Amino acid sequence: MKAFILAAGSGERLEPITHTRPKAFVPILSKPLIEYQIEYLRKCGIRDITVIVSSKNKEYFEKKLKEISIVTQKGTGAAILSAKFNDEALIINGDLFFSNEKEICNIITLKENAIIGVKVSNPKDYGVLVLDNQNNLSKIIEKPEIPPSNLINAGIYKLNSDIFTYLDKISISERGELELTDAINLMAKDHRVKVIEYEGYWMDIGKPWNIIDVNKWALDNLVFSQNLGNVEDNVKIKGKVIIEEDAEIKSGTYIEGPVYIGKGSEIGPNSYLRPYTILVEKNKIGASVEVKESVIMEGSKIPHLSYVGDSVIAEDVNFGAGTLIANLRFDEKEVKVNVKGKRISSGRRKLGAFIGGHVRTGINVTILPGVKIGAYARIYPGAVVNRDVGYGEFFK
Amino acid sequence: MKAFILAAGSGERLEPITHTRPKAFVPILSKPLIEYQIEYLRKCGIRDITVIVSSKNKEYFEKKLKEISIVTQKDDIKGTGAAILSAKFNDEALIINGDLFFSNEKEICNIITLKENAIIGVKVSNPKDYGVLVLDNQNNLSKIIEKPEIPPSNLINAGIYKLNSDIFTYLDKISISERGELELTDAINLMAKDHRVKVIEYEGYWMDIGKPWNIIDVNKWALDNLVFSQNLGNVEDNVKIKGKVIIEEDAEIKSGTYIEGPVYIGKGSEIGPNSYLRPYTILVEKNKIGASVEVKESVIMEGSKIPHLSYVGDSVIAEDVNFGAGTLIANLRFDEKEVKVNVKGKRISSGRRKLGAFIGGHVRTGINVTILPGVKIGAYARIYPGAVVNRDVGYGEFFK
Amino acid sequence: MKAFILAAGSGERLEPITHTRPKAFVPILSKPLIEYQIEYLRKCGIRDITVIVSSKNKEYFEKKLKEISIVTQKDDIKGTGAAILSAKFNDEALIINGDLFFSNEKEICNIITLKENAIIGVKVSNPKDYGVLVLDNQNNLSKIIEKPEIPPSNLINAGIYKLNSDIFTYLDKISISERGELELTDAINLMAKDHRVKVIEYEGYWMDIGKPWNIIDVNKWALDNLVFSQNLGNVEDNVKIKGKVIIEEDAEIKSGTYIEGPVYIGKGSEIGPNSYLRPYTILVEKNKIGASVEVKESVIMEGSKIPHLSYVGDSVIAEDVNFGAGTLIANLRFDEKEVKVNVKGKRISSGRRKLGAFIGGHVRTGINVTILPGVKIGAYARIYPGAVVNRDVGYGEFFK
Repeated sequence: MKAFILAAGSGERLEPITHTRPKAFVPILSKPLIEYQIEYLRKCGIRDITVIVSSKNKEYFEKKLKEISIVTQKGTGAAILSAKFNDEALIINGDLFFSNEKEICNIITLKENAIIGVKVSNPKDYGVLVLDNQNNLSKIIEKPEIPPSNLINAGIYKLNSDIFTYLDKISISERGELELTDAINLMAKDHRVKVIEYEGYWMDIGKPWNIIDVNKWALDNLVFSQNLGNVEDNVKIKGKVIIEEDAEIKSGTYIEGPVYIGKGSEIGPNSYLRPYTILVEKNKIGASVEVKESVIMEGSKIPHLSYVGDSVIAEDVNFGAGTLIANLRFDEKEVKVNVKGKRISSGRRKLGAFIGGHVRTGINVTILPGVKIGAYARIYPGAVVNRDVGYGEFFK
Repeated sequence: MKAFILAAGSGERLEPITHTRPKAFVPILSKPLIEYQIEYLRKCGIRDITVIVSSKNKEYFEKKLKEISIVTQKDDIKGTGAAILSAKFNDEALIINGDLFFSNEKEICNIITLKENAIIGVKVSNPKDYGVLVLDNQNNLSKIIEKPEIPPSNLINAGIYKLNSDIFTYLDKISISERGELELTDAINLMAKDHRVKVIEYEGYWMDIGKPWNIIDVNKWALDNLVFSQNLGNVEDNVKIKGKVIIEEDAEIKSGTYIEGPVYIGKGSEIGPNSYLRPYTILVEKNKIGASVEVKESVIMEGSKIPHLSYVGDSVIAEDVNFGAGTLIANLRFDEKEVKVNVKGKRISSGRRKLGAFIGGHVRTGINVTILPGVKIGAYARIYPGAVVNRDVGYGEFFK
Repeated sequence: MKAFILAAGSGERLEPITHTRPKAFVPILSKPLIEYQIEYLRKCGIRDITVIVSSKNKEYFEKKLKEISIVTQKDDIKGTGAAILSAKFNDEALIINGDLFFSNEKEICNIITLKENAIIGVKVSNPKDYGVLVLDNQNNLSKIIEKPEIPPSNLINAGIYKLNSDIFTYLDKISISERGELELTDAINLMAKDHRVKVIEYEGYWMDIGKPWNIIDVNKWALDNLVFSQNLGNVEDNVKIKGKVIIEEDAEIKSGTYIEGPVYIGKGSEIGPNSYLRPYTILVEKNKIGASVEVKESVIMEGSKIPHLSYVGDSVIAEDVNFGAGTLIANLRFDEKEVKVNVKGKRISSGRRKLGAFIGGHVRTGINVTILPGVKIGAYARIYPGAVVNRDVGYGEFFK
């Protein structure tokens, strides 16, 4: 079976993380999203895997990925136009994290066309599956204002080469787009499209807080207590902690699991790591530094007198002493974030900041809830960051 | 003996604490001021205790007090004279001011056995601020001089009386009052002309809770004198405890916490890791004190949380307060002189070289807030991240 | 042999440290610079030592120094030539610049046995900033070129001379006038034409204390080379000590403190709980370092206190300083280039990528103060709570 990972979006909704990396390389603990997808495909015996990517990202993917074909897109309909297969293929959206491979292993043994459905609490935001009374696909309704069902399109398809025929027929939509689901809808009129319901953990990494979501799940479900580092005396560890090689934890550090401490990290003295602290790799967490429910990416340093809660901090970031993130509004309502120029609810009462790569903060910087700081920004000592900060912006 | 507690003042001097509670319910360790008063009255065998309160506070007192009569000051005159106008007794009663904390009950037990009228006197260092007792040469009361500019004596009116129903006769003589005030002491002065008013001098600890810093005063004394080392909580390893520490039930103290007594840790509190509790830290109940948080000589009331990277010194923080990370209180002027506080619109000295802030109930501070010495923050205020609070903040004010 | 220490400069380049002390009394660990110089002279058998000082500093020197002659630079002419005009000797004398720290005494012990005039040369990496020695082909002194734009050599004038009374004759021949002062080296240049001036090259550690960062330089060297692990204080349990730590008498170190040597903890200091002392922390005497306070590569002078929630890196803090809670020093520029400092009104490079602040005596910072890299704060300054100190602050200035 050939497999195609569709990873050709701009990743705009995931800014500022995607200022410096494609969505497919967002870390989940110590490894990129796309390595999970590949690994799970391979458990099903699939060997021939291709990723479809944008022109601008091709080189990044080639650097990172060894024995995987990388093809540039020449929407999801547009992406599969660059998929070269004769009979049938497995197609997965590249923004998905999924815990289970067996549904995929099943669907690649079917002769018929098939898709995966999953139940979500917000079907409004997705393609909703309407089933006929043999429980095969009737149609996919993109983002219905009144959703007839909880069952959505999971973004996992086993499609026959007949899909190209249906792709050629499509013009549409009212939202000014081609799609992939439009072609499936035409296919379902003439063919029986099976729907396999998916019961495991499923998340699309659409918005920056979803990085926290999947990292928490991974930490809860995919790893187990380990210590390959050096823990000094007077370190207190409760619950599940993963300590990778070369990580150093100094006296007075206090850890309430679950916590992930990546390779080469340097912690303490007198640090406090709270549940769902994910330190991806080579992180510096220093004295009187407290971290909670945050993803802190490769090489980033929080050396002195700082609190990082409910945040995503990208790679190579440095926080001057006394940089603080606010994670709660005064009125305790859900924290709003600007995502592609729309102000939307994160769904979280507690939410900190999203900080791009190579950011530097001066000493005594104050960051407000839900704020995005673009890659390469500088925040000047003492500043109150009360809005989004642009790529490379020097905030004074 | 009937007893009356006079608790019908506005409590304005005690703002912002009294924005959300009557003075009688100011905590002293884990219990309100009035419960001490009631408990000490009961040690003398008194059972019939009434509290006289304002109309607006009646419901609050009823909620809080079980087997105590609550009577409203049947308006509409202010002062202690007006308050005892609602006290219903036939012959004699024990009367105490509801702003007082007193360590000793035995002077009270004595005075309720006397047939004569009697009052308690106590020696203070600042008699200028009080009613001074002038004694005749049989050491009975001559007169009470309210706030004399040149005080003839250290002996003041302690606000504890055993008075006969004749006081009502003298109260009726006293001229009300464009200002709508009636002072009980004016009636006692008329009574002392015609009767022998005995004066029992009180040698124990006595304090009135007049200004917000007096909340620290009495809490300190209580911690020093009324409670003893106890641990009903859960103390992790690598907790360092020196001197006297009271840990109530369900309190959790995490590793790295360092405690220099005397310290009171109220029920359900959550401390540490890596907290520092200095002498005269009083955590009333269900308090959160987190990592890199230091507290010294402060009263932190019910449910209040100081979760990260903060220093709280010489302060009173009321109920349900939340300090954003990095909120700091200044407690010392650069010139090291006494810290001044605005009390009923007058700028006065606290009498303290070290004094922090007084924070009302339900306040929220943003991250990185800076609060200056002697500042009052009204209940329900919100302080915006990074603000420098260099003046008093109003009730419900959003300070930016 | 008579010896003269020339300590009569204004010390302006070392402001703000020299706002309250002469350069001679800058501490190196627990003792002033000049006590090292005296001690090393005495290892050579020298007993008759005189210090030449300014009129304004005479009394300070007399208070501090016991059995040492103190002479004021009479002449109101500035420079080293002017200074030795007040040196009274008949035949020969050892002359040392009072800004020098030197590890070795044996070069001095040799040079005082020579009949000829002699000077000490040392190799430095920045000869541009000093008098460069040009040697003749017998390796004697040809001439000293003050601050040559193109330096012909690494060998500079170390500021250590054994000169004969003939130097006064050459001093009388030389100009002034008065930018533009009387330089001792100009007289040595005339002397070298008529006499053989020997040059002994110095291979040990040599530093002049010219700019405020040099206080860090020499303290680091002293800590690395002159002292060894010791504990005369009281260390509580759960203190972690790595590498070399000197703890002087009466110092107290509280639980949770973490120390990465080398570190000097001076007498009577009070550390912790939960403090972090990083390499090259020098706490000269009676210092307070409190909870959640981190120090690295800094010299903190007598009686100075950093009690809460502060980071002090790559800094010099003078005597009797108090940092309000949450005072932070920045020690790195965003562009990672060398930190610049204003020194006598010229903006120059410190030569350091990491450099914090230089803080004068008796400074007080309010809570939550932010100090930028390379900033100087004059003695007696006050910094208002929440201020961002982004320029130099004057002597006694109230920065708001």
